[PDB]
Formats: sequence, C-alpha cells, structure tokens
Amino acid sequence: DFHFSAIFQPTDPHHHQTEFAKVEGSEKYVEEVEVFGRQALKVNPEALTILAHRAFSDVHHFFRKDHLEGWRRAIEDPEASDNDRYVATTLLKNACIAAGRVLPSCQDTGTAIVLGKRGELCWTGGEDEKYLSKGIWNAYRYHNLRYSQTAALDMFKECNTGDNLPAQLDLLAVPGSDYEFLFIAKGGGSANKAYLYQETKALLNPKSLRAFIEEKLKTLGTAACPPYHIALVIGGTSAEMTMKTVKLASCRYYDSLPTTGDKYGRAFRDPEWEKIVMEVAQKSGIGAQFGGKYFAHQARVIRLPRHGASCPVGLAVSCSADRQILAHINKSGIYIEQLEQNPAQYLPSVKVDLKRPIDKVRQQLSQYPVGTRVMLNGTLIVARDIAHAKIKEMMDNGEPLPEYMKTSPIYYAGPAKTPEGYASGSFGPTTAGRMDSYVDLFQSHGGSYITLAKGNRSKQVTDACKKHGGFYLGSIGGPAAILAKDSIKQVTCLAFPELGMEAVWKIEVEDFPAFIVVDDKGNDMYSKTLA
Amino acid sequence: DFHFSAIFQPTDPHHHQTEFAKVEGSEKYVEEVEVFGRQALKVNPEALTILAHRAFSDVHHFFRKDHLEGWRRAIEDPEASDNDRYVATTLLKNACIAAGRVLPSCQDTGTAIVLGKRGELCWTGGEDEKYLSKGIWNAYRYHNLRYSQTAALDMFKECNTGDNLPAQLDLLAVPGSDYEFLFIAKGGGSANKAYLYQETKALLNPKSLRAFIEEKLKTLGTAACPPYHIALVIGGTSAEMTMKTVKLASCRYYDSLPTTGDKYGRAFRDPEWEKIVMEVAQKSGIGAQFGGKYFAHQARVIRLPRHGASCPVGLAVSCSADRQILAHINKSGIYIEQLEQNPAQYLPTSVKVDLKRPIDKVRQQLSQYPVGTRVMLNGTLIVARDIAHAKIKEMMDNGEPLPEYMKTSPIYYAGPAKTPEGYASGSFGPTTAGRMDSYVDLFQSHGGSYITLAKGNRSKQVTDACKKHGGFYLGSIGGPAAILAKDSIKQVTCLAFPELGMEAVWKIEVEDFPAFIVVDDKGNDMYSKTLA
Ligand code: SF4
Ligand code: SF4
Repeated sequence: DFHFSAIFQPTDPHHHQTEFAKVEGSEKYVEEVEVFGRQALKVNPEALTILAHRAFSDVHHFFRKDHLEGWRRAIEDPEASDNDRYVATTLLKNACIAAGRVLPSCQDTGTAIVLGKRGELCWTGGEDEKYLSKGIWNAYRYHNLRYSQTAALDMFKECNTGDNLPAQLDLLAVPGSDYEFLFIAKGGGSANKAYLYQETKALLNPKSLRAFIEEKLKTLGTAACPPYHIALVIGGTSAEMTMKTVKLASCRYYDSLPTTGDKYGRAFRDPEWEKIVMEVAQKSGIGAQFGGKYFAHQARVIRLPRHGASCPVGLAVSCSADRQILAHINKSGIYIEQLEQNPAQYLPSVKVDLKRPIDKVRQQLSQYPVGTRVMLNGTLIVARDIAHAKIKEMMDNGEPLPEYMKTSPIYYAGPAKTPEGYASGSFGPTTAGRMDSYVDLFQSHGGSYITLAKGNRSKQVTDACKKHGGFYLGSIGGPAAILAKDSIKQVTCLAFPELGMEAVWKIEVEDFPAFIVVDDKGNDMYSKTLA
Repeated sequence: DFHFSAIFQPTDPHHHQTEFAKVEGSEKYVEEVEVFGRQALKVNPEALTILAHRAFSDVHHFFRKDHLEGWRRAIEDPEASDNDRYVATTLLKNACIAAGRVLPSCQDTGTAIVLGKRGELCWTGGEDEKYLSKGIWNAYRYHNLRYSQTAALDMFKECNTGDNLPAQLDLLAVPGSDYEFLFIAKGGGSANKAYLYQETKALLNPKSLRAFIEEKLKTLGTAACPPYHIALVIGGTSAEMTMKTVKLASCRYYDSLPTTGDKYGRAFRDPEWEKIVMEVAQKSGIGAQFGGKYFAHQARVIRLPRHGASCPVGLAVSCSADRQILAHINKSGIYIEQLEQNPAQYLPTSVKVDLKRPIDKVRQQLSQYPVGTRVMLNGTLIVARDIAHAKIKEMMDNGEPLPEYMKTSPIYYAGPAKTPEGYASGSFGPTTAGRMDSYVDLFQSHGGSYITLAKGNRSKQVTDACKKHGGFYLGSIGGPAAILAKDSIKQVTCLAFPELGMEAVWKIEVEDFPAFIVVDDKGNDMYSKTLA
C-alpha cells in the first residue's frame, strides 16, 4: 500500500531545455571511474572555483532571453504606456552597456547564492564550500562589482566584510555521479520583496484567492525595479520550504513541473492562475515603475501540499537585475548556461539646474505636478541606510544636521567599484522606503528637502514634504551602468569612508533623468495605483 | 587575503552533548571500505527505513529534558500564576500518559520533517528519499498517530493523502562518510506561528529592537499551546535561509554556536537578547495559555549576516508538542537520541456544566459567570474544524440551511488521531480557534455555533458576534490530547462527512472536560488586556 511520490517531479530535471557552453579544456578536472560496480566521477575541487568565478562574473553582464523579450514586449505593445516604453528602452540600453563586460548591469551586484546538487558518487574531496567561496571571492575581487555583505560584530555593531562573502551555499545530496548547480546573484531590493503569509482553508476558493492576489501584488509596489518576474506559492510543508520554492519559481527553475495534482500531493504549476496573476498585474495600472501595463514580465504559480491545519503562502519577484545561471559538471567537464551576448537585437522633460541655492531648486520644482519628467544637472549628495542612522544618532546627541545634508538633493545609492580609467562604477538608486523614518526629522531640522531614489514611499513622507516644502524624485530603477557611463562625471567620498559603498558621497551629474513622485502639496503619483 | 568562514560554526557539530542509544545489531547495515585511498562507508538503505520508523514512533511518546524542566519550573516558581501551574501540571500528566507508548502526546502528530547530512563518501545506493519515506510511512500506518497531510488535486480540490506523506526531506551534501539527521514531527499550529518580517537598519538599535520584540511576541498569542520555546533570527542571506535558521534554532539545533560575531560575518547566539526575549515574555502577563509568567520555556536568538539593503527577521516557536530527535549512522551502526522515558519524576475551583440540557439552558448558566472562570463540561460535543466549516458555509451559500447538528450542542474544533484497539478514543485535543473566526457570526445568525470550544485567542469579530447573539467561546487547555482521550472522552461516533478523515463531523460524549470562559455574551475577552 506504500507508494513513494516525490513532491517535485520536473519533466526536465537536468534542464535540457537550457543551452550550455563547455569551459575549454575543463575535461582535465574530471575523471570517470568505476567503483564496486558503479560509475563514479572524480572532480578536482579547483573546478568548483573556476565555475563559480565564471558564473558570478558572466551573470552581471548578460541576461536570459525571456527577460530581454519582456522588455521588447513592453516597447512594442500598443497598449503599453509612454512611461512603460521609456523605462523598458532605458533598461535595454543599460543591458547593452553591461554586455561590454566592464560595468555590471546593476550597482547592487547582489548576494552570492549557490544551489548545488552533488551526486552520491560525485567525489570532490569534500571541501566544496571553501572552493566555491574562493571562486565567488575571485569574481567580486577582480571585477568591477560591489562588496554588499554586512557582518554583525555584535547585535548592533556592523562592518562591511569587504569581499562580498559569506555566500549562501545550499549543497544537496542527490542520486548519480554528476554535480548540478543554480547560481543566483540576488539583489537586496528584490530579496526584500519575498513575503510569507500564514493563511487558511478560507483562502482556498476562486473569489478569496483572486482578491488576495489583487491585495498582495500592490504591496510589492515599484520598490524592486519592475517589470517583475512574479512567483506565487500556495501551500508547502513548512514556511522555509514555501519560501525556498517561491525563490526557485522566480528563477524559472520549476518551469517543467507537471500542471496537475494527484492523490499523493505532488507539486504542480498552475497555468490558469499564472494567467490570472498576469491579468491582475496588467489591470493594476502600476506599470513598469511609473504607471502603465507592464508591472510584470511573466508569472509562475506553484501549488504545494499542506498540513490540514496550515496554509503557508509565498510571494516573491525577480527584478530588472534578473541574474541566475544554470551549470553542471560531468565526465566531459564544466558546462555553464549560455546567456544572451547580443542584447541590442531586442531593441527596435524639464531641465533642473542643481547649481543654485537649494531653495531656488525647491521653487522651480514647486511649479510642476507629480509625474513630471525632470533632467538633473549638478551636485548630488549620496547617502543611504547606515549614514542616515549615524546622522540621526548625531542629532540625538545634540549635534547639528551636517551641512552636506542641506546643500543638495540626497541621492540614496551605493556605488560598485570604479573601472580603471572610468569616472564611476555602476551607480543606480537604492529603495527610498527604507529611509522614510528619517525624512520628517531631517526636514524639520532644515535638510533633505529633496530626495532622489526609486520606489513608492509611505504617507509620512508625503505629509513631511507637504509640511516642509519638500520633494521626492524617482530615478528609473535598474539602469546603473548607463547612468554611470552617461550621467555621472565625478565621484568623491565625503564622509564615513569605513562604510565602503555606504559612505556619504558627493557626485556631479549631467542629464540625470527622474520623475517628480511626491511634491510639496500633498500629492503622490502612486496614490491611485498603489492605494 | 582570501579567508573562508562558514556561517555556522557550532563548537559541538556532532552533538556530543546529546545522549544517544545504539539500535541493537545495526552494525550489520554498514561496511567500511576504501577506494582511491579514502575511507568510505557502504550503508544498506534499509537502515534509513529502520531509523525513520523508530524516530517517528519514539518522538510521540517522550520529550527532552529541557522541555520537561520548563514545565516543572512553571509549577515550582513562586512567580508562576495559579493558571500557569494548572496548565503545566496538566501537560506533565499528559506526558506521563504518552510515555505508555499507546497514545501520542498530541492528536496533531505533525508533518514529518527530515534534515539529513550525507557524507561525500557515505554510499546508500542513492534512494534515500524513498527509504526514509517508507520508514515514515511505517511509523504513521502501524501506530496510533494521524494522517494530517492534504493533497491538492487542483488549486482548490483537496483530499487527505491517507498516510501522512509527503514528508519534507532536506538532504544535504557534507564532508566525510557518515550520515547525520535531525527528525522533526512538526505540529501545524506551531508551524503556523513561523513569521517572516522584512525590516531595515532602522530596527537595529536597542530601543527599536526591544519595542519590536514586545510587539511581535503578542502576535504569537496563545494559539500554539505555550509555554513556547521562542526563536528569533535577526538577519540572513535570504528569506528562506532566515526561516530555516529560526526553525532549527527553535529545535535547539544551534545551541553550540559562538556567542560573538566577527568581521567575516559568522552566525552567533546572543545570550543578552535571549534574556531580553524572556523578560518581555514573562512581563507580558500572557502566561502558559491563561495569564501569568510562563509564556515561554526559553529563548534562542541568532544574529546573522545581511546584505546592506536587507534585514529579514524570523520569529517562530516550538509548541507543547516539542518533537525532534537527533540521530546518526556510522561505522558502528545506527544511533538515536535518547529521550526521557520517565517524565513522572518532573512532577512535584470550577463550575460543573451539564451539556445534556437544551443549549439555551447552557447559555443561561454560562451567562452567570465572568471570563476567566474555570468550567468542567459533561455531555455531548459536536466536532468540526476547518474543512467541515468550509463545506457547511458552501452549503449555506447554495441556499441550504445550517445543519441541525450545529445547533444542538457546543462545537468542538478538533481532529482526532487513530483509535487504539480497545480504547474509546485516540488522542483528541483542540484545534486553533482563530482559523474558524470567519464562520462564527454567520453560523450564530442562523441559530447555531452559540458555544464553541477550542484553543487560542480569537479576533474582535468573534467577541462582537458572541455579544450580539448571546454566545460564548470556551478555551480548552491546548496540548493535553492523550489525557483528554484517556480520562475525558467516553464515546466517539462519526456523524457527517465520512469522506473527510480526521476532519469529518464527529459526535463525542465527554466527562470532566476542563475549559476556561474566554469570550462571554457581554463583550468581554480574557485576553483583551494581555494581547491588546
Ligand atoms: S535591479 Fe533594482 S531591485 Fe534589482 S538589485 Fe538592482 S537596484 Fe535592487
Ligand atoms: S501542541 Fe498545540 S500547537 Fe502543537 S501540534 Fe499539538 S495542538 Fe498544535
């Protein structure tokens, strides 16, 4: 009466649908042998270093076809808004710059994640984590990427690790003699838009599920640089299993799952509800960051088994920096997913002078409604999470708001490393919402009247800007390389150099595009679509 | 300049601090060999079946010493409330019944979870998942446990799998030639109290973190049968990694981690903030289910590295059905964590309510007493939980009346485990009340569900409903499923929806069934102060 049924039963478990290139000469790192009557594979662990290094290098300069096609679709669709087409065009041009292999597509070169599946008879010597980490260390050290990992010395005292380690290394034991991988360079912004809900049987009917989807998609907002790959997971054997599944779904790792369930409780993709998610996304009007039809590229919906008392639900996105690479090691050597090296084939405002007293800039901005596209020229002061926290602490000790918070618009950003001979490394915005708790306080103390970042912000910021005569400008989110190449002319570290990328910077920009998102009158260009 | 630093650096990676027993003769399942100059271990996969079968049998009848010590502490502490002592005593007595090996400690015998760590040179033949699942299948089929897993035939159509499969099988590739395990039989109620928050650097200061902890602990409420083992994880490399870590922390799997961080970003336990979690838990007044000091057994707090832009936070509990077992396979055979077989050594006023009356007379008697009053129920309960409620609501939406059997007796939210031979009932404790909250006003407006019996605090809509309709919510003690079955439940019959499993509608006769009046017919709620 016993019948074993794996939860996940992909029809393409080895991802034959993906194109791979072999690393030249890599057959020298492997040797097929036969032990106690079974086929095995000896793998020199140096292969793991070589592979991780190449994967976490390549992935910052190239994209998958389903990602690129999405941007082309947003540009060619008659039903797309002007803002849809503008954002999609900008991201594709950004991808073209990144394919030059010098600037990464986003300044946030992400957390390094490895899903590895080592066969029972795949023998590495066992030091996989160290050799994988060395390859990751190599990728981030010798390329123009960014060190984004923050170590906790105690509960509150932190420092940058200075090398983008530690990685997330999930190494699984599986049948056979090969070694298979999914590498993810996961941006913090989209990592933050991974949500867990604890629901019940009361959710599990068409009317309730539909309303739930409408509600939760809005809470994604524009803060992770849409168009999104949206993943939804209904059910799961535990919260952590539900969240792992929604991550992998967003990476299209589970695309070959069955599309029907059975009495043994197997997982399945649900194309019907994928279509419903896409309809909700399109009809939301949220669009590709600034209103329109292209809130989402595509959707993945996986239904999982559940304990009778439980219904975990996971929602997550892959952002404009859509970065994953499949790979495997076998008797012929090292194979790595081939990304699109020619993104160009997918390609078919008010001037604001910052070189004035900031009150003059505020005055000019006040003349325009939210939704107005502006082009910024001049000085930006750059500060994000830790600098804001330090500055609040200083003021709490009676010290003044620093002068540099009062002279210029505040750009929330952290740069990637500067290539030799370049003015700037990749240098796009980080998410505005994380700084919301500082705005009223800083404005009340005569600073941060104008901020520049991406994403919708909370009502406290709208109220602050109305009370103090302030403004929030939304940069396009994602196009870090073209911004660095065309707009950023000079970069200087101003304060807190120990914070690395999170130091305060002073930069000079030309033709820097943005939208007026919040004005000085109580208006918010997201108030209709993200209410 | 490259330095490798594992995120997790336990000082006791093989859990030498845990006591293990050897499965007799099990060295016959393993053989030491050497290939290419390296030591390897051949393991007959039947060992995985044997091990999983024993783990998922044992864990339902015995507990760890640190769990039992917590209950004793709740009894002997002068600062424990009278209700703390009463609840802890009941749970300890329940444990004594469970140790007889016939009745499981909770009716919710849980999801079967396996964390396995297979050495590079540990060779099983590779069919680990099947052989582990067969052992799990054995444990739930041949013992008086419960089939709790719900398969989705399509997005909305569901059926019970009938065998408590599928399991969650997380098999990791690690160095060496052994096979190490953590088995968890995870109740749905405590699984539901695993929460992910997406926070920021603005959280990371003493004042903000303290206020945050105060706020979130209350949202745990009493719906997962406290005293809790509370785990809190600050940071993490991804949401799923944060949630995995908070699960393992709640199982005390990470107890031997370092207690300081470093510039390489290693994980650490934080004893100071563990103490603060316990102070918040104690000062909350929430108590062991019904007011007092013993909201929590103990706390685990793990600080993790984070992306500069991110701060995932995980909060989770282990409930009164605290069920995990460590194990390992090596050249000497199969070893399994030894649990406490004699819980009795840890062991150091109510209104009688006759339910065999018209329900309107019962409502009248209940109306005489304030919330917090202890009652003893005698007579008939109609049993129905999540799926039965959904089916009945569906019927009413199609114009059918509320069935008569929903009007004649109090409604007990529960799903029983299988009945042992010669027993009146298998383990049969309460289900979380909050999950049925959306049905109460509707059912009461149609003349039924005036009196409900389950566990956990409920939402304001239920308080309002009971005041509008002259209703009551009674809180059973959460957890003591075995002693309820042995002492209180006298007869069980299936009344409706036989196609459902443990989730059919049942009619049961009970005696001396203890409960508290949690919500009355006047707008009062005994949790309104502590869970506000
Ligand atoms: S594309 Fe946007 S959300 Fe994604 S990593 Fe870059 S800044 Fe963050
Ligand atoms: S002890 Fe309570 S929360 Fe835990 S499984 Fe049993 S009923 Fe659910």
